[PDB]
Amino acid sequence: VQKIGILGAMREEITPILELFGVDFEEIPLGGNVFHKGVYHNKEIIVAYSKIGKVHSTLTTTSMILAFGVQKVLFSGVAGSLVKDLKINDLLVAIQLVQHDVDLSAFDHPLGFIPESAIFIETSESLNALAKEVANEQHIVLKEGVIASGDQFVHSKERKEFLVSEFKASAVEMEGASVAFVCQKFGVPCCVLRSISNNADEEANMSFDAFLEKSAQTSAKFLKSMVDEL
Amino acid sequence: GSHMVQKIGILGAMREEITPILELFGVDFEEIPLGGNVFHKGVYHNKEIIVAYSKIGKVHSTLTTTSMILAFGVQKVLFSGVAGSLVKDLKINDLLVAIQLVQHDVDLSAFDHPLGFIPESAIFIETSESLNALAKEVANEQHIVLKEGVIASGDQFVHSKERKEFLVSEFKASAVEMEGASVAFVCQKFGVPCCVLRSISNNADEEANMSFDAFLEKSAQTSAKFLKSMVDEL
Ligand SMILES: CSC[C@H]1O[C@@H](n2cnc3c(N)ncnc32)[C@H](O)[C@@H]1O
Ligand SMILES: CSC[C@H]1O[C@@H](n2cnc3c(N)ncnc32)[C@H](O)[C@@H]1O
Repeated sequence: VQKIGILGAMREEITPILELFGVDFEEIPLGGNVFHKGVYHNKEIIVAYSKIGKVHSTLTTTSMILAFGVQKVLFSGVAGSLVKDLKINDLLVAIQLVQHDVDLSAFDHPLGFIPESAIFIETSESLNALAKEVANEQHIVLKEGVIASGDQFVHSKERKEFLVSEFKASAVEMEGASVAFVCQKFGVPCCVLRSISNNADEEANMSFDAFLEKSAQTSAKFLKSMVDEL
Repeated sequence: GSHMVQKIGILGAMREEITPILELFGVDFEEIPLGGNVFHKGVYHNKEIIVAYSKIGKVHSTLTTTSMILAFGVQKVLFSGVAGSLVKDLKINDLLVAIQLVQHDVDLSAFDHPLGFIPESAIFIETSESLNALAKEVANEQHIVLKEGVIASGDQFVHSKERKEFLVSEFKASAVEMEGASVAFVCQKFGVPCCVLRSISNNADEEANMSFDAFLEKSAQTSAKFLKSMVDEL
């Protein structure tokens, strides 16, 4: 039987996913997270929000894999735009992710890099193609790009520019790279989707609040459409 | 069940921090690969010991600790390795036990959260009072000086006056490193007692890279020797 993990960082990112799938869920508490286990179209789905940031999201991903045996992980949630052509409510699949706050430059390493790892983490080529196929099939605009993930909420042009020049990222968030990383370590196909809710600038906290619902819904509905195709 | 053979997890971040541990215990270890890590499993004084280095940084250490707990059933986690000093009385080679830890690079202040704070969590993470007390007893017994304090963890190697100043100011931390808070965090989430031990290898300032390289093996040995002394009492 197929087992799919479905992740958000915040409760508001998973509420619409629980509603849209519509089925009964069993709540299973583990490691401070609540996993919702259900059956949908023959597939077992396990849904949780990690809580914000890289440690919470690493922990939740690793639990989904080791404790619930998921064979794929789909992540949905909101992000800040780093570049002028990514506008509020746009949807983006991350083709590669980076931990933008990693700095071992004292030992001559480039920013983002840790020994025994890589700067850019890859997501699943087959699931990214599925995302593209579903967006096409539905006439949805789906952007692709690099997402930078770090443990700060980015709200300044100074940091925005650094992210774009250093890592060529298009959007910034606090969980994608860690979720993708954990899945690579365990050989689990991963897809990370984000909807834009802010421009990661002085006004980002206001915009984040005004568009959280609409942006979380946009990302949630697309994830469901992918699962309908798996 | 607490009546079963006890399983202890012992963690470092780099291979050099666990090489002396495997040697000090001196028993046969089976190597088990999982999640990009190698776990070394042995039996020592009628307890099962599971030893691994996570690789550097918060993501690597969160994943490895979650594996030790979930895949290996550890019931206590002890962490040993090296750290940078933030205070004058913590000198190269000195031992520190972390009473609390903080993720010093967490910043959601755009929403007026205090630095280090994440919604639905807390700034400071606690470790095991009983294990910390055993460390203090073991230090006394073995004659070693053992400092107690706050450890700040983040995903940057700190090597500046200005960053050390901020860590002292904001968090009153005594040392800095890249894994402790994430290990203690995962342990607290699963209800597993955790002790974080560090030996100083550098002063977290402009020459920190050179001092780190010079003292990695010696400081890792000091921390490993102390961790073994702890296990010999459990
Ligand atoms: C309340 S902290 C921000 C949350 O939304 C995502 N996010 C949205 N916009 C941004 C931004 N500008 N910088 C960092 N994270 C963001 C993050 O992944 C985190 O879960
Ligand atoms: C090589 S990156 C530094 C490694 O040693 C620890 N460490 C020692 N000194 C420091 C320092 N000054 N800043 C950050 N981490 C340090 C960290 O936990 C990490 O595994």
